[PDB]
Amino acid sequence: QSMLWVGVVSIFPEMFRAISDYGITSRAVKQGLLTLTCWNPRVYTEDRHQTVDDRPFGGGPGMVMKIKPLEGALADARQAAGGRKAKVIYLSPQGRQLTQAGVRELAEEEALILIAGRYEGIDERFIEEHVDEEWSIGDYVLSGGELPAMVLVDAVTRLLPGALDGLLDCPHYTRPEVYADKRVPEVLLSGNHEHIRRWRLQQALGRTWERRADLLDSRSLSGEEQKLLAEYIRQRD
Amino acid sequence: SMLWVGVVSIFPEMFRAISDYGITSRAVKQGLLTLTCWNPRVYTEDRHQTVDDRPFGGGPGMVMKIKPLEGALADARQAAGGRKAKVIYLSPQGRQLTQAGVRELAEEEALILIAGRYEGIDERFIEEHVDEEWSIGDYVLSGGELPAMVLVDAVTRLLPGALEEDSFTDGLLDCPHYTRPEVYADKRVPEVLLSGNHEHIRRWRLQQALGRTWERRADLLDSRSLSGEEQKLLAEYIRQRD
Ligand SMILES: NC1CCN(Cc2ccc(CNC(=O)c3csc4nc[nH]c(=O)c34)cc2)CC1
Ligand SMILES: C[S@@+](CC[C@H](N)C(=O)[O-])C[C@H]1O[C@@H](n2cnc3c(N)ncnc32)[C@H](O)[C@@H]1O
Repeated sequence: QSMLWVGVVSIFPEMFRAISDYGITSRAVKQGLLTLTCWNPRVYTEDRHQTVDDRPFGGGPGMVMKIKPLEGALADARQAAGGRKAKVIYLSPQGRQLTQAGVRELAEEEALILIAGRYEGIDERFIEEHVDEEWSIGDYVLSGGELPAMVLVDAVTRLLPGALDGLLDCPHYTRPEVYADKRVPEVLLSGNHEHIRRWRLQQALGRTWERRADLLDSRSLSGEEQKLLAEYIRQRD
Repeated sequence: SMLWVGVVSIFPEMFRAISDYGITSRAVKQGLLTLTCWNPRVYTEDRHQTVDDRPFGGGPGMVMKIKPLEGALADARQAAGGRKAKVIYLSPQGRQLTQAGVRELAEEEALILIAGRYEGIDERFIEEHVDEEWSIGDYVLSGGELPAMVLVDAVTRLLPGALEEDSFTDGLLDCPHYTRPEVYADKRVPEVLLSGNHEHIRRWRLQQALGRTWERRADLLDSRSLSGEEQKLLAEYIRQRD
């Protein structure tokens, strides 16, 4: 069957058409590399207008997603995963910050159940009991976990065999050779494979040093890379 | 509308994820947000051209051409009218998005977002037209559509009438939340939330926020220092945690 099974618990399963119908995620679903399923907590409640949230204990603004509707959707999702070891992830701004290293780790799992919260969040007792890991996509607050869950699925899907450094990328250029007073660097126009590979690596090193030096501190630079970086720095105005 | 957003993307219909659901949908209905899309594929030189061409100097993948991006941008700039529109390219090379950045972006009257695919756009388009480059985090995605939506959602939350004290607001993670029932499967709601006054609840919530930030995101504490009262609440959380 599929290389990676993903079950999403969300009150907006339709939002997930952004990944089921587009790009590498759509391709992986078609190619059978990825199985994507949704589980609306709104169908694991017992009322006419379908409610998932209740007021927070201790007062304050907003509402909190109840334990029962989430436990419903989770149990159903766990059953459909079958004999796969499924890691339960809650998407949250309190979680561990997602990075490419984390993406690689998540890509090694055979099944993921992603919980997309809404409102002020979900009842802490649901988290303590059922959530294996909490993950954040960045230091900003969103209205729900759906876009984060999709960002996670997209990043992980890229790493699946058949779907498709610690440095920023080099600039890219395409047709035409000259466009409104701006011209393409000559090394890409007629240079050799080593001339282009050295220029691209130097531009990548240079751009990382300018904008994301923290990425260089973590990284291990070779003698050749130290020379290309030094050169980029002393040759710019 | 309070905020006008134009998105430049080869997949405008992916944006139904924000135009039809959640707070972004409500803001579009309430007229607080205007959301429009601009497909570069309809701005090619001729209908037989793709948006992308092969990269100069070889290597894997394709690169989005300047000409379609420029047509989509000029058209979006015209529809923005008399609004000062900030041009944003969503990119993993950009400035990392944070709640502080979202607040700054929320003060703009118009935004024009540029979303490219996995192989990137021509540097000359960026140099010439892009006002700001923003990344949503240190991970690699297949395109800028999900990042552009993450940005619109974060900014929309700050619009008056769309929904002030949550995670990264004051440099702290949030406290845990609890709802009905009082006891669920051998687990009970903290007593202070059932029987405490407003000051008891405030100190407990602040203490939980400080302890959770100290446990998971101590970097946030380094930036945002701690007052005397907060140091005492945190010292107490640490010694009583287990
Ligand atoms: N063959 C090369 C491999 C690296 N590529 C760099 C690159 C360019 C664009 C993307 C697509 N990502 C985004 O558009 C994006 C936009 S915002 C964002 N934030 C975090 N991560 C992201 O990937 C993004 C991914 C990688 C260029 C082609
Ligand atoms: C308004 S937020 C709740 C934020 C609140 N400060 C809390 O206690 O987590 C609603 C939901 O969106 C998701 N979410 C918000 N920002 C996120 C982020 N940066 N990363 C991951 N998920 C996020 C979570 O699933 C969260 O339950």
